[PDB]
Amino acid sequence: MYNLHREKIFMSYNQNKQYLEDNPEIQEKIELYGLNLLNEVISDNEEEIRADYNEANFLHPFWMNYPPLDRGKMPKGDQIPWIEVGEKAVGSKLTRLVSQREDITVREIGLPTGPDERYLLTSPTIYSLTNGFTDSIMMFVDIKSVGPRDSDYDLVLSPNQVSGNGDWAQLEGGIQNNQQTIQGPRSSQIFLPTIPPLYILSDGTIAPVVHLFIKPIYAMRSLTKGDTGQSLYKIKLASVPNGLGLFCNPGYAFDSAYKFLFRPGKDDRTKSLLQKRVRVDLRVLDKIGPRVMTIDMDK
Amino acid sequence: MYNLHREKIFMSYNQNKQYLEDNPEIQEKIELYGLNLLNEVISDNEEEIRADYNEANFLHPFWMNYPPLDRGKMPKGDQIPWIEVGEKAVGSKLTRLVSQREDITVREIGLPTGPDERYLLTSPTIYSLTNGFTDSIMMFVDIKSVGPRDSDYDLVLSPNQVSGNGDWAQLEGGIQNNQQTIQGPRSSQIFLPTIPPLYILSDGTIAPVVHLFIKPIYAMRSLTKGDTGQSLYKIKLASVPNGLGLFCNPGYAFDSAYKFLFRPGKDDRTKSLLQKRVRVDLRVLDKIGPRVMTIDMDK
DNA sequence: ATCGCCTAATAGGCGAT
DNA sequence: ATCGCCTAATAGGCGAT
Ligand SMILES: [Ca+2]
Ligand SMILES: [Ca+2]
Ligand SMILES: [Ca+2]
Ligand SMILES: [Ca+2]
Ligand SMILES: [Ca+2]
Ligand SMILES: [Ca+2]
Ligand SMILES: [Ca+2]
Ligand SMILES: [Ca+2]
Repeated sequence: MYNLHREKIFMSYNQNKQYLEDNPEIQEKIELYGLNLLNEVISDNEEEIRADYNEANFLHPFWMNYPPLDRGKMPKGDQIPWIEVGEKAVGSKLTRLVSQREDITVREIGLPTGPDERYLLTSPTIYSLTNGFTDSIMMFVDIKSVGPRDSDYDLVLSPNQVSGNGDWAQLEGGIQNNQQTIQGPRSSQIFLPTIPPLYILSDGTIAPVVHLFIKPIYAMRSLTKGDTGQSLYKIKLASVPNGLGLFCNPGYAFDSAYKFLFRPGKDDRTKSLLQKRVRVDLRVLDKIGPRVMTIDMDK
Repeated sequence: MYNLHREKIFMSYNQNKQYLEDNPEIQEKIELYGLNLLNEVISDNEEEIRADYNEANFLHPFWMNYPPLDRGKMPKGDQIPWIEVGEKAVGSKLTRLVSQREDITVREIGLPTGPDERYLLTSPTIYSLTNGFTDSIMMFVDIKSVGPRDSDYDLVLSPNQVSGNGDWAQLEGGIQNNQQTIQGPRSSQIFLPTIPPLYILSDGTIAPVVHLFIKPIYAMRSLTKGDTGQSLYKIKLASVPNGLGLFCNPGYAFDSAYKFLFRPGKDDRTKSLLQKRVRVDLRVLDKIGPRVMTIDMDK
């Protein structure tokens, strides 16, 4: 199966990736389109999102005796691992609501690695936006929840959540991304993205990758004497440029105007030097364009 | 938030769980309804499921240099960890298709633990089926993929994927399941389900839990000289009774007619004695009713 | 057939500096 | 503020018996 459509994918990928790389504005258009599409959907279904999210706390009796156990160094002991509440009540719910949009068609293309949510989003809006280049994009959305004890202004991303330059030299070969040296104010690390900047499906469909991050932020009610629960406080939305934009054109990752866009992640010295996660600073990403947004969900 | 609707949930849960327990046929009806609903949907969208699944192999060049690394004891070295392909192309796709059914409404109720897919499925069909008892159920669906080198006739389930008796003695307390001693032909282990047999939402909604397992089975093409890829071969569907049916009425877990329905799982002697996974033998589960089905997807 | 040996990959709370 | 210390929970391939 590996070789059946390989030549056609190879030829199309290389011709199309060059075009994308030389015309960064097209990718930026569809990336902002994806971002604003999530913002719209969260806005149009705010009560539902908050209700199904916060419902986890009301269902407390059903899981109180079997909560996810604490993990990490020195847990304070008053928080409940809230990872899956944001993943389902926010992340999965959004995937369904996006597909219910009148003009949008969703296709779950099989891939062995990647973010929480992945799907080919096809729509006539993308066709005009890209002036006929394509009518589809590969949505790569990952939910990153935090409480009042972690930073609400960063993103810690795994290699499988970032795309690179994706050179594909020879046919019998494949896409390869260059290692990147992340230099922060005090430390540095290597970061190697594993995702290609775009995909070409076996039927010739051109699917530039659009990386979106949804960051639900909960409040710890217990921080207030005798109150209980971890309620939906806000949701940050962030668009991270695909690999061509980050490392090729306009090369945001190397622009002095945006120093420390990337910084060392949370992986410890026991992790493989090539699988370490990287941080993206939302305060800097906020300067390269209308890439970040905050929605108040505490109402 | 923990106490705001607690009394109402408590009162309703206990009255409703007693009714469910004493009328096992209602739960069996909705459980078989959920099973047959997935069978219908897989059947009505077979080309799409197989196409988006198998597409992962055609996209080989895009991930060949960054495949999920091998894990476990003595990997042969010719297989690619295929976990996420089945999760998305089959599991996530089904959740969307079920919600697109005319008469079905889906709600992603937040929960901190549980299976791959979870959602409140509401429909008038459930209302007549349960003769007015309720119009909703909590779908608990987990995707379990296997290749030609693991058994296509079992399921290895985590505590968070099985419900128990769910006694809830006192209000300020919560649901609790009894530990179960799993006795297999050569070994034995404890198994402690963490999920309640039903949920009551803060608005009084009665949501009996319906546990469904989707088992995509891929073929290893490479097992045939020079061919490549891991293609969709079959999909097994299995309905596992909720906790009331397993351990209370009719108590399938303790019925001599179904010896070894459950058996020790895959967790090693280094795992907490209370978090060990348990196996469910599909060949036995197949005897307690029309709980198991096989769909040929290799066409 | 039984069953458990064995490890990749994801996640974010929280302290140390 | 920076950044990495630290561990729960999920998963199924495959050998050992
Ligand atoms: Ca605690
Ligand atoms: Ca639509
Ligand atoms: Ca994830
Ligand atoms: Ca995530
Ligand atoms: Ca290999
Ligand atoms: Ca519907
Ligand atoms: Ca899972
Ligand atoms: Ca699963």
